[PDB]
Amino acid sequence: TPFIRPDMKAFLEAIAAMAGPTLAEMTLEEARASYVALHGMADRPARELAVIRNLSCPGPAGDIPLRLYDARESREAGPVITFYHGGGFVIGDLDTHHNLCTEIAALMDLPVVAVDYRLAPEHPFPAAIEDCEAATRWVASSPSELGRTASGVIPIGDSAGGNATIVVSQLLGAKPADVPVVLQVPIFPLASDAVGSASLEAFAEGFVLTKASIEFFDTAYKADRADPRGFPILGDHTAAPPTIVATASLDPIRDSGRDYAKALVEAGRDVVYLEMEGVTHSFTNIRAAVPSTQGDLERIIAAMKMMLG
Amino acid sequence: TPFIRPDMKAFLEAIAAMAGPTLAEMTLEEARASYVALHGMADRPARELAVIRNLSCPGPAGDIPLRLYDARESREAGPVITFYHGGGFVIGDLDTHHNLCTEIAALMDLPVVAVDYRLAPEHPFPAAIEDCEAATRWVASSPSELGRTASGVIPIGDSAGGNATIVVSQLLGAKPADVPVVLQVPIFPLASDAVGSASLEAFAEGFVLTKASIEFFDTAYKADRADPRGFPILGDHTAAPPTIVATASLDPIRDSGRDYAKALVEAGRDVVYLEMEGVTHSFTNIRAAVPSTQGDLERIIAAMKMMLG
Amino acid sequence: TPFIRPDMKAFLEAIAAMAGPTLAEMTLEEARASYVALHGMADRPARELAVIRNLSCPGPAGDIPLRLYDARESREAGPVITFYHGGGFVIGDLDTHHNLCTEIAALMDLPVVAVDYRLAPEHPFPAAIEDCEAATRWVASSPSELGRTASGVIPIGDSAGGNATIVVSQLLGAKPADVPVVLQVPIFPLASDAVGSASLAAFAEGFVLTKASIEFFDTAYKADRADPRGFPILGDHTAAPPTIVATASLDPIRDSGRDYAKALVEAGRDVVYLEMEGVTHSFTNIRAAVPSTQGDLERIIAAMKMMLG
Amino acid sequence: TPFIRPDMKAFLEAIAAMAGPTLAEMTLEEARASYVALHGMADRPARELAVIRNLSCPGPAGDIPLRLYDARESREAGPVITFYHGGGFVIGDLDTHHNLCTEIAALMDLPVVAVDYRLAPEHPFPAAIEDCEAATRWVASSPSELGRTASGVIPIGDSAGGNATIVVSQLLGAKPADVPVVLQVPIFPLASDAVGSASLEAFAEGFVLTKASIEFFDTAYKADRADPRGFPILGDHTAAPPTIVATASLDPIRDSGRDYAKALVEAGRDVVYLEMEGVTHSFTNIRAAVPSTQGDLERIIAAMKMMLG
Ligand SMILES: CCCCCC(=O)Oc1ccc([N+](=O)[O-])cc1
Ligand SMILES: CCCCCC(=O)Oc1ccc([N+](=O)[O-])cc1
Ligand SMILES: CCCCCC(=O)Oc1ccc([N+](=O)[O-])cc1
Ligand SMILES: CCCCCC(=O)Oc1ccc([N+](=O)[O-])cc1
Ligand SMILES: O=[N+]([O-])c1ccc(O)cc1
Ligand SMILES: O=[N+]([O-])c1ccc(O)cc1
Ligand SMILES: O=[N+]([O-])c1ccc(O)cc1
Ligand SMILES: CCCCCC(=O)O
Ligand SMILES: CCCCCC(=O)O
Ligand SMILES: CCCCCC(=O)O
Ligand SMILES: CCCCCC(=O)O
Ligand SMILES: CCCCCC(=O)O
Ligand code: NA
Repeated sequence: TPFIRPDMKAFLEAIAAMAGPTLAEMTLEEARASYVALHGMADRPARELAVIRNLSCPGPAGDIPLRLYDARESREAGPVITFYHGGGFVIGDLDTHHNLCTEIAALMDLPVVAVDYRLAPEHPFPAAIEDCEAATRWVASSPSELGRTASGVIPIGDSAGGNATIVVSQLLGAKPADVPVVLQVPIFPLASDAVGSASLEAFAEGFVLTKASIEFFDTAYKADRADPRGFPILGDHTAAPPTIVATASLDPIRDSGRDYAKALVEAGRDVVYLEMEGVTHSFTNIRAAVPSTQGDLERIIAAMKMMLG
Repeated sequence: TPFIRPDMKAFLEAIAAMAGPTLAEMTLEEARASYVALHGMADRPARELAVIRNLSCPGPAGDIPLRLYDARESREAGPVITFYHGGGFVIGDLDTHHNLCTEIAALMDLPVVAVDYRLAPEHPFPAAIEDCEAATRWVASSPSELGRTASGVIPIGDSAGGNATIVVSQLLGAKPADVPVVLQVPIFPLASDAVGSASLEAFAEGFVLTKASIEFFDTAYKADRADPRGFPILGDHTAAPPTIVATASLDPIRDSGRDYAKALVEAGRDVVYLEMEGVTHSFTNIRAAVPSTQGDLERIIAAMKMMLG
Repeated sequence: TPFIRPDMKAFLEAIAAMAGPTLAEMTLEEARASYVALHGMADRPARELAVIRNLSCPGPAGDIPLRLYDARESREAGPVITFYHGGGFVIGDLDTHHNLCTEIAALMDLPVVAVDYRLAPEHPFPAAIEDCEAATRWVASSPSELGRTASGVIPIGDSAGGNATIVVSQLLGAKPADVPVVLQVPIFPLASDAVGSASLAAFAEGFVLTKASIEFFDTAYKADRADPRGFPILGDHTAAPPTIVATASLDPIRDSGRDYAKALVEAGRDVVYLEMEGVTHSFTNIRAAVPSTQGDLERIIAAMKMMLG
Repeated sequence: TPFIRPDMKAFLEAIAAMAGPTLAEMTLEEARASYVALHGMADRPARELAVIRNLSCPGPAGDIPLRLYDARESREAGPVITFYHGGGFVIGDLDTHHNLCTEIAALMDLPVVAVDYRLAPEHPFPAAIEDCEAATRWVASSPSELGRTASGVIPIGDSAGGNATIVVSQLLGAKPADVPVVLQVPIFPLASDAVGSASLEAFAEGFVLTKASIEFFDTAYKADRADPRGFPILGDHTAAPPTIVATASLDPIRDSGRDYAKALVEAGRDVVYLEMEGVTHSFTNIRAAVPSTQGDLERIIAAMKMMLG
């Protein structure tokens, strides 16, 4: 049997005992609220920060809501973290990942701008990507309303947001923003199609993210399987920015993250590959329920500081 | 027209002006002396250290000479770096890599033990591996002659020595020493056979390490292509220790390092892959002639500190 | 302090920073290799020539290897330059001075024959002299193997080779070859014993050639202090051929070359004395690292053309 | 005993057969006239030149007559030769050395300005020197009357004029004129006191210049034996300009020129020493009676061109 940490296993066993409905058995609204409730109980509380401020920027389909997190009211020029939440491009919002954003801002002492991008099925592919790209370009322009100067941007995100991280880095690589992507941090990302992977079959059930849920998100989002904005393993890696790929050993889409890190090495790009042992998908947002996952987040933070120099 | 840093280019132009005999055209003693002279003129001078001491330990063929480097006269238990010099398993000694060892000791603030392993053609494969393994096990046993206690070992080395790094970590993985390998650092290693690789053809001449020298070393050492002690890409990667793989973009054996880091990701192991841009093989020992390579070494140092947490 | 050109000073600072061992502290083959690397890395690249050909002639110990350089594939009878490399009669070979030889051949438009004479300590005094004399007489005989008829010979050489230049001219003056010495060009020669000289004390350290190296060479070669083949200031100067003596103002053996040119004037012989200002011993072979030394060599070339008519 | 060329010997025999009187036996006017007659008969005819023009300049005791020689009516800026005739500071004028001056101007393609300096015993030491210095400074100032621009000056002169050459170079070295002395050419100069020298006794009679005449000149000129303006061997040689010293092997004051060239080498100064074999003092002005002395002058010319670049 696969190795599972004791605190992780207890979390999984409690979820199994609840025996709740699948995403397909719920309404959209019920599914989104269930995710809000999961992270609300499972994650550590928000860090206190000097700045937690709602902003917005123009997008291709209207204003894109943003949330700015900063431990400092006033700071020197530096990189700005641009964050895209997970949820399959169907669920999640600025609140489901709020506490994680405050933690990243507190531990990095950098500003974090989270993106409230358009969700499927109401707005299918490529809506989320268009919004994530637009918001990152806007931050990269050091607009007056941001209140600090960006010398570069750091795309970061979990699951679907790790997909968006890579896609944004590819889009900005092809058509630069006002400053470069200095580092990207895809966290358990979907880079290659998970269908047919060994990890998908091994961890299809019982490891937080299920095969059933992956299928539900895919049907809602309707990403074109040949489009690198849907599956960025298909993109041009030859100028990828410095990268930290974090995966989880029990993740059904673990092998997609392995595939991406291998593609970067094959292209000669600098990459840190961290595969967290004995924890699942979503470990960044269950840090109270599974206290050892705070340590996993902290390893990602230490790698980011090293790769920023 | 691959990218070459200006200071790197100037060094290559001087080597081209020199236009010496090949290694195979020299006597063995001349070939070894020419490597002493190259690193002697090209590398930064030694750091001053509290401790630089010659030791030996028992090996399968007789005593193995060693050299201990430590910035501290007295130090508590901690990891000990075990270093294996490059030179194709044919050339190099404790002096060719002395200055680099003093730099590693100074910048890491950890003890370094360099291994004066037996060389081919006089001692063919697996002599060098036997000696590197034996010395590493000896250091790992916290002998009184060392004057330090090891809580773990950190194998590190450049080119052959990077080959030896991986092989030693595999041998100690299979049959543990008294403490574990807590980190390995293969620097432009030979892991897979370079014959047939795209990098070997692209950088066969004019990039410090030549295809001719690679063939000279191979003929002397006589490693079996099917033996994982000769080509450690063939070994079992499923329990590889935390790894930093450092390569050079102009290295004929660059793709061998790429292959190894890809195999570690494929096996789910934690790895930092750094491919230094615009510099050749041997960048760790040309830090005066090509001043920008000091910064490349400092990037490896920073990755080591991060991976040691 | 003494005048030092800025590019010369930078080279001396680089040598000082390297802080290498003395020749005596190296193995003999490491000492030889350090000199290969010094010239190899500091000198300008070889000129392209129509003819660069290895050959040999008989000598008293066996065959003497030679290298012919000629900008012309075929040429009529004319003077032939016979070149003897520096290195204390201990180090140096055809390759350490190869590029300089191609430059002399190109700029003079005369053939150059360089002599691979036997070295100390393996072959002590007068081995080097026997071989240089024998090769020069052989060239002077217009052998068919050379393919260039000699109407005269031009002995030339740097440091120990400048010693050989003068000794050869004295030996051929006393027992003529088939054609005369029409010009000799001792470049920073050892003519009188440098022990006790003001220049030896003034430039004992930090000026390329060191007092320690002079002593190392003297111990290996074992020249008799009373033998004019060892110290040709002791020889008969009354029929010395037309001479160009070139010295360096920062050379510990500068005063030896001053002594020789003064003895030629005392004897009524025609001599051009050129003391290059602000450069060291070996200036003929560091023409890339210290670009201004190319002009010093060109001044010697101009004096040679004038003295040949 | 000493080597004498056949053409030189016959001229000496003809002088002996004519059996003229000594300078002491003649009247001053007769002595001066015999010198005009000697060079008029013995030297090659004047070259035809575009410019042979009398000039004058201010001096410390009145105006100094000059004669300008130039193959060109109009020329670019360049060095100007400043010539001082021989004659012991007692005899000689602008006409005694006129043909030589036309030859120097024709063969160098440079302007020559000859100085008609004050003569002893009417004007004893240091009169001649004061005028030679003033005229050279005037030329060096590129005065309108000169008709061409001087970028440097070249002092040149035979016997007493070679004395003046060296003294002028020393005085301008200590107190620069408007342009530097770029080259000096003392021709059989009096630099050190000839009294006591081996050459003076060996060639005291029968070699055109006699010990009797040397003494005659000395008594008239009354140079101070301790004054470097009388005997410039006593001056500071450490900044002497590039120098060509020409002597004659049968000259009673040959050793004086040897001494000066040796002093320049001792001081580390660049110098061409040419000792013309088998000819006497005055060889520059007997080029028809002794035809081979034209070739001697032409060697000086060739050295001058080389030393000017
Ligand atoms: C019901 C809670 C599990 C789903 C939430 C989650 O685990 O965040 C994901 C985001 C994107 C993808 N995906 O793109 O497949 C999968 C998972
Ligand atoms: C004189 C050129 C540098 C060659 C020595 C060197 O650069 O260290 C190496 C060690 C091993 C291998 N190899 O295994 O191919 C290549 C290089
Ligand atoms: C490494 C610098 C010393 C290399 C040798 C060299 O500089 O060429 C010489 C040849 C002969 C003598 N000598 O006769 O003493 C000195 C020098
Ligand atoms: C027939 C007269 C002698 C010819 C030589 C001559 O008159 O040229 C000299 C100039 C100066 C000195 N001196 O300074 O001794 C000697 C000789
Ligand atoms: O979801 N759950 O049943 C939970 C909720 C809270 C908790 O502390 C542990 C488990
Ligand atoms: O164990 N816990 O605390 C939990 C458990 C389940 C959950 O959905 C969130 C937190
Ligand atoms: O005065 N002259 O022309 C001469 C003098 C001597 C001589 O042998 C020939 C010619
Ligand atoms: C061009 C080779 C692509 C990657 C091969 C691998 O995944 O091991
Ligand atoms: C194949 C040699 C050129 C380098 C192209 C690459 O980075 O893979
Ligand atoms: C370039 C100077 C001409 C002199 C050529 C010679 O006679 O050797
Ligand atoms: C030529 C006779 C002149 C004598 C000049 C003098 O007494 O100095
Ligand atoms: C450095 C020397 C320049 C001038 C040479 C001389 O004194 O004759
Ligand atoms: Na050789």
